[PDB]
Amino acid sequence: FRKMAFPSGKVEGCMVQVTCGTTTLNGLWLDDVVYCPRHVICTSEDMLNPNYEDLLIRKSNHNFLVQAGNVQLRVIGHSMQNCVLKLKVDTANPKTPKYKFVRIQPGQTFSVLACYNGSPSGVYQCAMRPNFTIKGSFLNGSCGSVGFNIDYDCVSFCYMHHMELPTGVHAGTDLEGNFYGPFVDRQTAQAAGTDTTITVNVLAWLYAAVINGDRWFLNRFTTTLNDFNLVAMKYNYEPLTQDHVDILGPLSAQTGIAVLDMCASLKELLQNGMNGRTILGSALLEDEFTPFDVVRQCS
Amino acid sequence: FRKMAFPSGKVEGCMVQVTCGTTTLNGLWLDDVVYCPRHVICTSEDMLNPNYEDLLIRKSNHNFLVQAGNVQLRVIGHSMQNCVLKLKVDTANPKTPKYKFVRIQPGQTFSVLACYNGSPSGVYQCAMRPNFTIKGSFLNGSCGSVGFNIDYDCVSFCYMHHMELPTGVHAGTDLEGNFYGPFVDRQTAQAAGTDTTITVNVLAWLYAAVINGDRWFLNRFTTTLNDFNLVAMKYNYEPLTQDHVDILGPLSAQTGIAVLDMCASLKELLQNGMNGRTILGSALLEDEFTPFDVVRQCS
Ligand SMILES: *[C@@H](O)[C@H](C[C@@H]1CCNC1=O)NC(=O)[C@H](CC(C)C)NC(=O)O[C@H]1CC[C@H](CCC)CC1
Ligand SMILES: *[C@@H](O)[C@H](C[C@@H]1CCNC1=O)NC(=O)[C@H](CC(C)C)NC(=O)O[C@H]1CC[C@H](CCC)CC1
Repeated sequence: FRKMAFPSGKVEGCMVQVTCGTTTLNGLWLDDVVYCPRHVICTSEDMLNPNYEDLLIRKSNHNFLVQAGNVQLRVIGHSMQNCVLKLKVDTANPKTPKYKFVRIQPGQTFSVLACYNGSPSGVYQCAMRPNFTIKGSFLNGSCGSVGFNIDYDCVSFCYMHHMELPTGVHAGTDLEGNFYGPFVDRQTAQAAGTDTTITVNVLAWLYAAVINGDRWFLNRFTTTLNDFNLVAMKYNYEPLTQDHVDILGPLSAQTGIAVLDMCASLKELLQNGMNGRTILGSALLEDEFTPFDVVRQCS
Repeated sequence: FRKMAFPSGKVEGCMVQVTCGTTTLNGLWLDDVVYCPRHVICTSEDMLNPNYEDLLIRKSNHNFLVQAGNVQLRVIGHSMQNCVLKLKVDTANPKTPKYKFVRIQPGQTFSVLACYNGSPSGVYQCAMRPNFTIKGSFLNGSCGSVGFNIDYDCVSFCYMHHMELPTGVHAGTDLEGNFYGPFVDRQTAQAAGTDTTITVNVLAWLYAAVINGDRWFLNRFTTTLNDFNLVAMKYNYEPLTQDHVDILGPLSAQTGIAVLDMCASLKELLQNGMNGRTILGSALLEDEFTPFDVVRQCS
């Protein structure tokens, strides 16, 4: 049982390079539109307190250099939507996959295709944390890299990368340019607030551990939803709801372990730690696998 | 800092479905050859003790059904090379990337494109362990999935998946069909022997931790190569050689931390554990990042 990303080929064919002045970052080319972070128009001496409307007024279509491999694309229109720029180009991407834009919920996962200069470097799996940050791996030049899910043949884009927070975690927008969380695109230290653990995902992962033979943490206790949550609150775990219980139903069925029994085991793990033991090769409780992720990987 | 796989698009275009009888698994289609595990010719009542030469003699070209999406490929020749079958087909793969076959060394990493029925399901990063197993995520139907590295435009294929061992780890071949390690393709419980920790990779990861602000494990001690190795041997760590020291040179330079100083810190971690603390979000010492991986991800 592994942290697995979606195959990235459909997205690789959409990445381009966008340059305004000496600033370069990544854009996403779908149909005849290229989407990228609006701070591509900033110089280094703009990023502390940018007035994006005023900065963009000085820019014309020909100030945006868009490159797909050896080919320069011709920009024929531009507009700003929230924190993203949309550059209309004279060529529809022949590699455009079936796609949609979605705004994902906290607790859900997605794959990131980290890119530099329009070129894919690697792919990994992330969760949108309750506090609307992600724990990525991003360097200068990585903005405009995107997060996505694949649903059959269809790519659902849910994230575009914009910035780092003081804790080393990351923040960005949906593909309409609206940040996840309270963040703004300027070069200041910003607060994400308490991060809470995604309880339903921890339980999914404990189920995955059982499926994979690792079963030492199970016990002879059970609990109630209200009583577990008294312990969840204590550890900054999200409260568990009945909807979560029913989402875990299939995993509970495949293992024959009642959800509230697994909850009792989680309580003991939370209160007693792992006593140097491990679960699926980890000495920490993992919360970046959804139930759907766990079902996907054990089928 | 994240476990990151290579972008998988160039490999996605090479995966096909291979069916012999009711057995189906994955094949790799490059030029006019499809490569797949030879046990595609086995029935369930063959896999305990297969005589592959005798089984293959009963098979003709038209007994191999090869499907790339909606398209059936026509098999015009077949031969067995070690534990792989080579099916010559009447169509060269138009998506064949620049590629080569390499036999990778223990301690090196590669990306796995896990596939079922010829269709990519997900991508993750693995290491070839010292004992020539890998810790993958593979289900029935996953054989013929491949591991690879990408070097510029060129895909280096290094692994094809064949089996599970009793410890839940995995074993397979290079693309010439030669197993890594002592394993054979038959459905028996087989021994991998003691797994040792890839010391140079643990040090690379400790350097990555320093680069990423996490520095509590550093100390005021140093050591010698011989004296550390006395402690490496104890914990089933690979001995550190001067070649490893020089491989770590660049990371040592970027951090200004002498390799033998980092070794002294590792010794303390090995002898004292992590006292409930964490390193790059892990409560265990990670050994599946090479120095090159760490350089790649911090650039
Ligand atoms: C992409 O352009 C880039 C991505 C980050 C660079 C370092 N890692 C990243 O994730 N974004 C920025 O540089 C961004 C530009 C803004 C105008 C949107 N600025 C940014 O992330 O500034 C951060 C740097 C770290 C700092 C930490 C304080 C302790 C907070 C501001
Ligand atoms: C692909 O065909 C498949 C992959 C494995 C299935 C389960 N997980 C895998 O990695 N290979 C096999 O089924 C393989 C066929 C052989 C003829 C090569 N057999 C196999 O892996 O048998 C294993 C199953 C587990 C068992 C554990 C003993 C405690 C040892 C034999």
